[PDB]
Amino acid sequence: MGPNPMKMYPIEGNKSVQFIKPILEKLENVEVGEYSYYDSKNGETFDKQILYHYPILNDKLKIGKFCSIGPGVTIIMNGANHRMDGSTYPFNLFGNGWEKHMPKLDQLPIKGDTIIGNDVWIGKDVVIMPGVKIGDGAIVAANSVVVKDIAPYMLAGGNPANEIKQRFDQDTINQLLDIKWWNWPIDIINENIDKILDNSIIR
Amino acid sequence: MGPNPMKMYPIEGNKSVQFIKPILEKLENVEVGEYSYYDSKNGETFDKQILYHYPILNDKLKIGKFCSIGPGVTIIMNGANHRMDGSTYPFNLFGNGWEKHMPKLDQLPIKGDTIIGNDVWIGKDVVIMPGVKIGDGAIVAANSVVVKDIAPYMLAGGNPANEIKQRFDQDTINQLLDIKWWNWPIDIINENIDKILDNSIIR
Amino acid sequence: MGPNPMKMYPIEGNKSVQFIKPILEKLENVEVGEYSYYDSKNGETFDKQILYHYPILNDKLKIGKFCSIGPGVTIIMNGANHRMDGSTYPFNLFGNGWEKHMPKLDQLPIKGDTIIGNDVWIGKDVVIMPGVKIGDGAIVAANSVVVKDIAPYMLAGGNPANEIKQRFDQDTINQLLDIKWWNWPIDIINENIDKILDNSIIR
Ligand SMILES: Cc1cc(C(=O)N/N=C\c2cc(Cl)cc(Cl)c2O)c2cc(Br)ccc2n1
Ligand SMILES: Cc1cc(C(=O)N/N=C\c2cc(Cl)cc(Cl)c2O)c2cc(Br)ccc2n1
Ligand SMILES: Cc1cc(C(=O)N/N=C\c2cc(Cl)cc(Cl)c2O)c2cc(Br)ccc2n1
Repeated sequence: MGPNPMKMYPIEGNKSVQFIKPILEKLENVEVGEYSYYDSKNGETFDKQILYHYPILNDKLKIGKFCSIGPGVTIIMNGANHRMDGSTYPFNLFGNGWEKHMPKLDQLPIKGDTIIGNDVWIGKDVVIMPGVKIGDGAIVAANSVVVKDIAPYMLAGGNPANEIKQRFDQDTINQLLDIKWWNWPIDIINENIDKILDNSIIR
Repeated sequence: MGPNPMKMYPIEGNKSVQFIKPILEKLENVEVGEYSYYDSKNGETFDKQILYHYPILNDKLKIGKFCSIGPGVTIIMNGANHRMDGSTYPFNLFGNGWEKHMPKLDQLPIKGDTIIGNDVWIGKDVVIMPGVKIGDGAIVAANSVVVKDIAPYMLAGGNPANEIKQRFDQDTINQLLDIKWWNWPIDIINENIDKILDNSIIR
Repeated sequence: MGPNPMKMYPIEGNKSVQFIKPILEKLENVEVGEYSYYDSKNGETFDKQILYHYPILNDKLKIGKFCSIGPGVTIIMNGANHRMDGSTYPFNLFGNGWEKHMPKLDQLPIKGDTIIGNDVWIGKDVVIMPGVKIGDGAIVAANSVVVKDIAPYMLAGGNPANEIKQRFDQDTINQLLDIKWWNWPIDIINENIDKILDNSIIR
């Protein structure tokens, strides 16, 4: 039947392998699919890897199901954005009168929501920058800095990350995107893991 | 009027936000402008972020005023350069007779001084390599590795960093570079911060 | 006659500078040349910097002689590769019945061996990804992520790392590749260090 997606540590006695959804459920403006996991670098929990995510800015983080998130991956939300229609210097931060120059919410750049799809593998130490969408089945190389969208079933890498090549032929990608195995009843997934693992699920 | 730029920790209760000028006061061959700050990640002080800066090589670091330096930024001076007209292997390091092959001063590459302008925002974890000049008003993306110069009021990013686009039109940039608001006494700046923040200062 | 290549710490009183060969000699499927050294970041030993190297995968790591490996360099062997003929999701990791879906050895991607040549300088915090070959006399810039081969006597840099330019003219490179000074008797090396350092060995 497989592991329990509501355990933060699905494997008894193992504090490195973590299910993301139950860890992040307390968080506003975050949605995470079942079974998506974090492979911890030093025992740290995955909530510590999500940076500058402030409810006031109303940006959303969404992660699909069956993702593999490598150790040290960080997700950067919009909270560190500076005002930039003029000086980026945050006079307001320093007070003694300068707090009158606090930016209005509509003066702060918002890059958008961050959306990671289903069955996505994010390599070790990748930085996901604000407003990025990563398509189902993508693979992001270790140490990438993702600043723009990545299409489904692409291998991508670098800083700035770029799409390197499609993982499979277009027909295969099309069929995978249509069938969406990640959305099947879990008992049906279980019956078909071998075929999900070798792509024969589309045959 | 804002805080005193000579105060190491200008935000009350906060021992992470640091004015860099008073933090770096003890260091030779370092010139730093007022109001420029370091957004410490863990309370570490910005002097620990300046690497391989050795008086004998006589390279200089200069940082302008009103810069925003994100957490983890490192500035690499010339002290880790290897000799490269032949083997890069530093035989001299090992002593035991090999110290006679110490490079003479004019045998070591010096990439130049490092000069960061005024009103520059440098994102989290950026690495500034030896000899680079970054123009007034530039913005460097988080996780960039800056190996060549960045022109004024450019957005730049990547590893190696490249200019992405101009922040403002050329005429606006030209006017900002003429007016140099950062050089005004703070009691004059204080009367104009809103115009500095929205670029109408040029009018 | 120079330092002792069998000392882990060849410099008395110094626990940072390390000779790599004696440290790694205990390791299966690793070969390292004499005098190649690691410039430790926090006192960590260089064995800690070789990641995911498992004898069962039978990938090999080779490093030549007289290499300079900067602080924080990591070498990534093949052991963290996900199966990717279909889903990259490691169902088997989680037990609870999914353990039956363990990948066969022949289902795990193998990028190849990692081979670093002689007289190679790898800069601070470089990541060497699986399967990469780096030719004799190459220089890899700090913070590079090396994903493909680097030719001999190339300057290379970036993420992904690309060749920037040849260090010397082609004839000089070919002469150095023929001479192989790193393979000379140690007494002959000692007689000629200044010429190895200024490249006049080619004459
Ligand atoms: C065997 C193989 C080949 C590749 C592959 O063909 N990579 N090609 C180029 C490449 C480019 C970057 Cl910017 C980074 C990495 Cl690690 C690459 O391998 C691969 C790519 C990712 Br992304 C993840 C796993 C991979 N495995
Ligand atoms: C809304 C916005 C857009 C941009 C923008 O148009 N970025 N364009 C590309 C881009 C390129 C890299 Cl190499 C890295 C990042 Cl983070 C980018 O956003 C932006 C760039 C930086 Br530098 C800093 C803040 C920014 N904010
Ligand atoms: C004086 C000098 C110039 C160079 C040089 O001409 N570099 N050119 C470009 C460059 C490109 C990347 Cl992607 C990274 C760095 Cl640090 C570079 O210097 C140099 C390059 C490496 Br690699 C190592 C040491 C170097 N030293």
